Amino acid sequence: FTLIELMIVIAIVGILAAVALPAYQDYTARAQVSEAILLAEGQKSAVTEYYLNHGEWPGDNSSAGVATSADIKGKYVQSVTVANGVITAQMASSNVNNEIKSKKLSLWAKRQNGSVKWFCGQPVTRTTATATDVAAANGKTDDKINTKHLPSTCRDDSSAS
Amino acid sequence: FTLIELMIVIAIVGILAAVALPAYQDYTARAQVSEAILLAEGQKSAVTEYYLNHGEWPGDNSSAGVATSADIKGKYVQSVTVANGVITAQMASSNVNNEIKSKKLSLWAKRQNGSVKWFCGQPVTRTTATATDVAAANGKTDDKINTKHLPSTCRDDSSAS
Amino acid sequence: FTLIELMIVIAIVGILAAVALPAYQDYTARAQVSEAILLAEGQKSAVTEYYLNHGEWPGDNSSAGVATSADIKGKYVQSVTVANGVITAQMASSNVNNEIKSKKLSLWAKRQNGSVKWFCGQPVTRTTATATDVAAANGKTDDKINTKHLPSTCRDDSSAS
Amino acid sequence: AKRQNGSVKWFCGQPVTRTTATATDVAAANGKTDDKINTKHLPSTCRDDSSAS
Repeated sequence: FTLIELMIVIAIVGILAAVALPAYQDYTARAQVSEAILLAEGQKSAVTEYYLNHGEWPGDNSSAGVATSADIKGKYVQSVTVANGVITAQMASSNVNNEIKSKKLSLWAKRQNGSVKWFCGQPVTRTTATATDVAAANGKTDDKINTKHLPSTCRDDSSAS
Repeated sequence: FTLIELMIVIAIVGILAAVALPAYQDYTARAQVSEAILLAEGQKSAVTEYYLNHGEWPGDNSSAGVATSADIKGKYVQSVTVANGVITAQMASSNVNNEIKSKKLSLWAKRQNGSVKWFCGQPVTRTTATATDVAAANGKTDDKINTKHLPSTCRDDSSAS
Repeated sequence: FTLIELMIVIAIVGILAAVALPAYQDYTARAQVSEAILLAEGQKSAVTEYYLNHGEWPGDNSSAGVATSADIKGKYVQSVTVANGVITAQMASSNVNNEIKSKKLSLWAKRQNGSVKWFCGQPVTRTTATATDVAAANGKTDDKINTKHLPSTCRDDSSAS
Repeated sequence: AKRQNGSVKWFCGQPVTRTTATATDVAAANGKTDDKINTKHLPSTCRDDSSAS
């Protein structure tokens, strides 16, 4: 009945190759998400510049005069969009974490002691291109990204100022 | 004849210490391969810069003006080479997975909605330094690396655009 | 005299619960050792940075300006030290493999076609903070770790370049 | 920033203060090093003292 001991070793192996893997489709997502974060970053400039020139954020890419929603893109990026200076990009719809598939988070800068502070966080939009305060246009959170599937920092709401 | 039961336990041990180890020379390879992936990454910059400055990729390291094939190297890297902006490095010829011994995969960026998208995948080369489209110069697949012995992502062909 | 057959089964059990366990205090060691390997890894950065900034490795943690010998530590780590850019940590002195108890191995990077190549291997030290070549300061091999009690790779001597 | 062959050279480093607004030489007003930042927790370069000139 070392066989048991064997079948034990079998048994413990039996229930050892199942459900012993947390959150990795969760984890890949973050980077897979974060890949999307990497792109619209540059848009912030003319967005600022537009705000810099004018004092008002650009209502969008085109207000800024820059690459629109369906513009600048690639892997994990099926849109890149500005909203009254609030910039946003979307996850791809495949080869992703099945979860984060096609998700976004906005990028909104509200004026500081310094110039302004952006925010890597939830899909939101600025009340006006003129304003700095932005609105949590949540898109029923689909594009919104799990703060879990987000890293610790990039967990911002429109409220972020 | 617990002896049988014994010799059984022997027998099951008999055919238990043979062929019960899949794919690990396969697995080490991936990292051993992936080690090689880690290096030519930096070359992408001047490659881009060359493409950035010019609008044309650098025909190679030297076109870019950067570390040639037999340049930047070390463990698991017995070459690091650019091909019309398409960059490639080779596995070592020892202390490796006997399989992946001396193998490569190219690195080719083709222009995006964004700037451009590289590709970790098979040894290939760009049609022209001017171009973005690259050619699956396969080297009879020796340097080409097993998509199995590659991780899931780094499975790209010249076609990757 | 099935009793013999019994006492046989007894007898074969008699000399079956003794000396039939190789090298496991040897094996735990490796990981128990390798635990120590896990830590000083981060030190390599400023070490590099010091070498990166200066062109010379940091004579130590303090030359680099980083966590000294008795600094960064924990389980299986009763020291973590840099030596002219050559970094080293020691095994604990208890709850270990009684063998590997309080043992080390250095970490020395010598300049490449690429930048440089480190080495997980024996306690050694770099001739100069300026240099790359390192000296097999062996400490009478106590801190030096059994290549057996080391895994296959992490078997490097100062000579490793 | 303390005046150079060129104009002047700044220094990313420890909380310090210049002896005078007129001067260039600065004083290592250290604030008991709390605000002062660990050269470890600093990168390699930004490791400057008032002495930095």
